[PDB]
Amino acid sequence: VNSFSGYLKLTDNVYIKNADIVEEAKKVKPTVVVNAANVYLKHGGGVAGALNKATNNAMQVESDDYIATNGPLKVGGSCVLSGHNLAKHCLHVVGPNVNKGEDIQLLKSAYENFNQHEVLLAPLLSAGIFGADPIHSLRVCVDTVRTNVYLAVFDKNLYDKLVSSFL
Ligand SMILES: O=C1CCc2cc(C(=O)N3C[C@H](C(=O)O)CCC34CCCC4)c(F)cc2N1
Repeated sequence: VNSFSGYLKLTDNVYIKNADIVEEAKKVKPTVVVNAANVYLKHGGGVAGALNKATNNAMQVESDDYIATNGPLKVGGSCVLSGHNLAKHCLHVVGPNVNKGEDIQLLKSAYENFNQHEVLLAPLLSAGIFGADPIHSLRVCVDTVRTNVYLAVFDKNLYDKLVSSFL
């Protein structure tokens, strides 16, 4: 039993809700919140910009130190950093950005990072400003993640389409 509330159950391990991931994280304080990161951990917009804003830019400060030490992530890769005031940890995961021409096949590799964590609060990878089809992202999520994932979908119209079209 966990403290996630109001989710629709899609499969044995995947749950979904129309919610602002920032507000969800502040309420639940999950062990892991997933950020929709880029390889530079530049959290300018989308989910990343919103999460970073909620940390008062502390996420960005920590991220800049990480990159200065380690260099960029790989598309499809991840790193674990602090969750600041939002969660114990933030798993920064880089899905392919279609508006940069990146290979959508890397979306499965991106979701594989979730399997290293028993429970996660997460957005749909490569959705929103990353330009992929969110219906496809949900399919890859369900077919790749085996741990317990609670998906927050900001857009109510998109949430209803994802539920109604889910096979
Ligand atoms: O107030 C807020 C704060 C957080 C927020 C995030 C996004 C966003 O970039 N999203 C979420 C979007 C959804 O779940 O509808 C699906 C696509 C992604 C998730 C990961 C890739 C991009 C947005 F469009 C609006 C907001 N509004």
